[PDB]
Amino acid sequence: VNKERTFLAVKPDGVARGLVGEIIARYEKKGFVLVGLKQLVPTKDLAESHYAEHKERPFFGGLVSFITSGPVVAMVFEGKGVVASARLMIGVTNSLASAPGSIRGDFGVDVGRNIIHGSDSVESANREIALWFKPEELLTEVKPNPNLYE
Amino acid sequence: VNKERTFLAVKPDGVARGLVGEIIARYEKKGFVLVGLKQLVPTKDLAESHYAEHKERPFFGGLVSFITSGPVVAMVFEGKGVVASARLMIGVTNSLASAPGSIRGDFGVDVGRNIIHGSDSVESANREIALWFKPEELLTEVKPNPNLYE
Amino acid sequence: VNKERTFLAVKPDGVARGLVGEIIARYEKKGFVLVGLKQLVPTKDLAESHYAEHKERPFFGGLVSFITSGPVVAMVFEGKGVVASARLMIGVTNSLASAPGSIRGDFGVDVGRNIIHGSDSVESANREIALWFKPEELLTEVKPNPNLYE
Amino acid sequence: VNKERTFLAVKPDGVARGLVGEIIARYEKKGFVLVGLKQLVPTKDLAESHYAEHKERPFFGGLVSFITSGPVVAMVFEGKGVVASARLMIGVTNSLASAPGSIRGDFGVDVGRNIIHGSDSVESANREIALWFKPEELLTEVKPNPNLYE
Amino acid sequence: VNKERTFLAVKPDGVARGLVGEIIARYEKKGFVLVGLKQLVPTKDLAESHYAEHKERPFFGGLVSFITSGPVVAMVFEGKGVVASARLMIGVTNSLASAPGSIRGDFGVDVGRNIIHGSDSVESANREIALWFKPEELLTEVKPNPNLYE
Amino acid sequence: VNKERTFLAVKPDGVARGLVGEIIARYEKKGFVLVGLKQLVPTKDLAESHYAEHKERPFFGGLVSFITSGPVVAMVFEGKGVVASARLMIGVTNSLASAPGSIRGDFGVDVGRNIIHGSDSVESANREIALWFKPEELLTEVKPNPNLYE
Repeated sequence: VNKERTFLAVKPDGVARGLVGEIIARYEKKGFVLVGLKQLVPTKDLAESHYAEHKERPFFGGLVSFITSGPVVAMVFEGKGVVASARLMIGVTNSLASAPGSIRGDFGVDVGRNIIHGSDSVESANREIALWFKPEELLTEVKPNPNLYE
Repeated sequence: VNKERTFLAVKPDGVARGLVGEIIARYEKKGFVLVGLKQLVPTKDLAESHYAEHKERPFFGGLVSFITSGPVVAMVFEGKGVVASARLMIGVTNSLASAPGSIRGDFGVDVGRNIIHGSDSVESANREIALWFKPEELLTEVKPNPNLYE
Repeated sequence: VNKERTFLAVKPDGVARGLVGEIIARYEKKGFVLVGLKQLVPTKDLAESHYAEHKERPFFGGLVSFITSGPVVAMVFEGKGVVASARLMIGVTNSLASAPGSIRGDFGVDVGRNIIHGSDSVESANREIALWFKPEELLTEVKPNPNLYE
Repeated sequence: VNKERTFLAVKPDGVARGLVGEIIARYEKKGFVLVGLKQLVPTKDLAESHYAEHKERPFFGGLVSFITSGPVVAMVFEGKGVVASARLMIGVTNSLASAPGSIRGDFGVDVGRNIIHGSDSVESANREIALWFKPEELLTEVKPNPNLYE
Repeated sequence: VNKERTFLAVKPDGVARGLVGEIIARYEKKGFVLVGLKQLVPTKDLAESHYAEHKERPFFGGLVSFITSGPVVAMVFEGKGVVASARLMIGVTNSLASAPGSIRGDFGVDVGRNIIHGSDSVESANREIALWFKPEELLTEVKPNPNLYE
Repeated sequence: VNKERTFLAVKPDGVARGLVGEIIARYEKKGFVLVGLKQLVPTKDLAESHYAEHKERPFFGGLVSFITSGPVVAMVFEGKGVVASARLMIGVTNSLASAPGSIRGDFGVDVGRNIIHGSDSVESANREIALWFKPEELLTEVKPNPNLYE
């Protein structure tokens, strides 16, 4: 169903390298509808909440430090298989091995600084969406382009 | 001084035609720093507040109706002469006469549906900025690219 | 009214320099609806018909020779003030003085080889449209994006 | 040999979403020479002819309905291994799984509405070319850029 | 005549902001032929030689300091009225007032840091060309695209 | 380590088809720092030196002939895993099979004329770098964007 939403965050390096317009534009071209969008500086607890899955790991500290070291542009897109696609569009973990055409393959070069975040599954998606956005901030009446779906 | 901020809003047609990424990207290229960003559906009073200057006019009703007829992506950019430039980048009132290269000249075709809004002066800028964004939502520590200014 | 159509032809140099996709795309972005499109090699009489206005001139011969020296991609776009805009988008006669952002200013460099043709007035438009296209070849039910016009 | 031609059609959604210029431009960049180009609304029999291979299938009806539900921009490109490449450029059947960089991966999101058609083999290519274009409509003297081939 | 050459230098900010590919590409699109290209860090005397015209001025010191504060990508393009056009493409002195579409209007924001240099006249052009490049470094057999000139 | 450099050369067809700006720009986006850049016409011995690895082969003659048949824009980029990435960005040997998004997949169509050269390994990289550039021509103080690496 085309009511699937995912959560993506242009991390501090993406924002600070001026990649915001490029990234949103890529998903708008693909056809996905922007449902929520806000630039914010993540707070310690939000970051720790977001990188929960790694809190038992050594490199969790970094995660959190960075994500809160500067503004992040958070957004939620909706469309058929959006969670799946978005990842495809974003690339692999290591920017260097991400293929040309993908967000990280085109602009990425490190793994720590890999510009963007995308929920890895529909489950992490709904956890992430609700975690960063208040229901108030999300669109309801989406209504996607009718030339997009059969 | 490069602490000048302006207010721009991608109106409903711009957002609905997928022009969001293009527009933000244009200002990021130019060098301006994104200080505030949020997609929202304007409310009657906010719209009436925003199109105040025309409330005594007949065509004020339209203004308000439209601006609230769909999501709008509001944003505030900061940089040297940002208010002046942004307008230059956006084009004239009539999209048709806006020159190629400008936002409205490239994508615009009507005047009513002219994709974007930009504060017309630094005064309307500060009124508009504070009107659409809560201080909480705006960056403080801007820190612009050092290759931008002498 | 937004039922105005104009006639544009990517001349042989434009086609041969691979400018076809760029040009059509520019008008599609602007919002104009493609009503007729066909690649053809103009014939002597069609060319002489098209450059009629100059048949009494010395440099009419050239005009005709060139326009028929290779394939030309002819097309008709429709939209509010399309005839006016299209010219604005295309640039001036001398490519060199056409401004950056315009078709000829971006890719043009000579005046003889100035990539594209655009009807100069709505009158020459209807003469040109009917001259290059058979009514069969033109769309009827245009139906332009509703986010384009108020 | 570089006299290989393929047939591609920007279906109704591609045309109606303004993807025409983008698509032609992509093949012009790659180096392929545009041999035939025309926008037309396919007719029932032409569509049924084109989707012949599926006439015994249930979902043949859809195929035909759609392809004729709006204008289609048909074109024929020629170049070394054009049939093979074009497909590579266009993407897989499911837009969602088409990779970033490909036509369907960049702009596609459904499978039914997958923007473009490309002959699947050189055989279907020649059947498709001759089916949509009259020999009159196709270039003869192609003459491709000499910096393209050894 | 189309044997006119001009001299352009992407100053340190342009190079350091990653504008090199964009700028060269813009002139290649326009049709001009790249005759000389080299990245170098200007030396005091070369810079003082280049900003000679201002040596009697107070702000000559800055000029020189900057131009040598980092690598510069120097290049010479040739084409009909190249000196005139290039300037048109580059924009005015103040990036902020340069129009959208122009190099400085699109990416520029200060006047001191205005990304690029272009000879202001054909005279300063030949002085600048010979000053930064050794004849060895410049192409001789230019041979421009035949679809560029009548 | 991010002090890895590779050597790339836009061969004669790439340069002559106006692909120079596009290619440099792609690597600048990815984040790599331009360390050396110069347009030159390779000489017989330099070409024979460069295509040494094939001198015992029949098709070595071609290699050499071509590479010296016109100007080549040589350059050296530096960054984390630059040698690996650059190849990924450039594509496979056969342009036709290179994937969309890659340099050769987007603009390439033959194998002989495949636009660009990239050192195939870090070893061939250092041999190639030193072979085409004099140490004088290469940057020392690279200093890459701090938003690129962790």
